[PDB]
Amino acid sequence: SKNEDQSTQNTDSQTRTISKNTSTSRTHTSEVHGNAEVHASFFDIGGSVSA
Amino acid sequence: SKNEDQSTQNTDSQTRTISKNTSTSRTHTSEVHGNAEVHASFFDIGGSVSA
Repeated sequence: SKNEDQSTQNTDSQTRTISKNTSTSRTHTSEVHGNAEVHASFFDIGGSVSA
Repeated sequence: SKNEDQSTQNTDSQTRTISKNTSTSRTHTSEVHGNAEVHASFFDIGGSVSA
């Protein structure tokens, strides 16, 4: 007779997790735009520079 | 008589987890715009190039 001791375990688990969260955020944005423009017509030519 | 030993376990667990978090972020944005334009009228036609 093999003197071996064996065991089986069954387990059930039901978990209810109720969670809260909150947040704020603060953004500070800078920006530097550029522009150039060359216009041309039959007899009218222009140019423009912007920032 | 079956020499088998069985056991049942019941367990209750209440966990209160209070969590803190903080953050910073730093964004650096570049941008290169383009533009072309063709205008046409009864007798007036123009064109424009921008960047």
